[PDB]
Amino acid sequence: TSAVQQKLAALEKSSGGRLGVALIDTADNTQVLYRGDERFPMCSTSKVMAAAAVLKQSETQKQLLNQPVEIKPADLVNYNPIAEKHVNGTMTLAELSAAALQYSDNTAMNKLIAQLGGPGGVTAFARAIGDETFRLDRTEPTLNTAIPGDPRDTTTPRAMAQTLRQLTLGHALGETQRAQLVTWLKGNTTGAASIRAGLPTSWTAGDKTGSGDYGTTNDIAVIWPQGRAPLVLVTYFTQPQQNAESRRDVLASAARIIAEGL
Ligand SMILES: O=C1c2ccccc2C(=O)N1CCc1nnn[nH]1
Repeated sequence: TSAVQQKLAALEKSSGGRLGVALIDTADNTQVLYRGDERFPMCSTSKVMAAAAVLKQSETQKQLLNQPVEIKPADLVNYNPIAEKHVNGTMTLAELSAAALQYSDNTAMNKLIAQLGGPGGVTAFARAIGDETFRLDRTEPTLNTAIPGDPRDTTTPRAMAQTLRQLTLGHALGETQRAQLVTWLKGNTTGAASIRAGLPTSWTAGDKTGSGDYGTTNDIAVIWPQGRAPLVLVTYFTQPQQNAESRRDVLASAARIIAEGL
């Protein structure tokens, strides 16, 4: 047990919930894990895997991101800030990917999942890039039920950090596609209160947040510290009661502990 792990344990104890953290520092490829091999509900952090899977498809179909997808009134789910503007029309796969990643649009995610042949198609892509832990079982919104002990729609912090590293900094995607994913993540609108709130302001980052029942509050980030090689950081958090409040501040606190420990 490390000093950073003990600080994370104290944060967890004061939070009332269960915290999972995985850091990869690409300066030396070392890792800091806290409950790194425990499963957590991914919620909208799973949108990264779906968008990446569509990017991979686009490597053999140059025009795929320009392909239209019909948005019908019946398609709208519980959080559709972009898709609601386009009902009875179409959005391209690029537009859907940007909406899913940067606005956390749940209808957009469902269209990505459908383009991959269902939740299992997203899982298949995870396996193809070496992630043997990730599982997507359901569509939006039920993938956010986040029931304690339920393996559906879960991963571990260790696995998600590795995957995010391979996707954004490694060679899981072609260069153009990797750059597009990074561009999308860096343009996220939802992240200022989560991991990035705990980082020095001079640093830059891209991230994808998630939230669900059981006060589940998540964030996954690729981070460029000032004068340092990039980091990948996953912070997952979930609580014992179904109607628990979101705790983005806990993710910010975890990130600050990690940053102060470098
Ligand atoms: O922001 C929400 C939200 C609020 C209330 C109920 C359900 C949802 C919901 O699904 N999303 C989008 C998903 C999300 N992304 N980052 N945190 N939550």
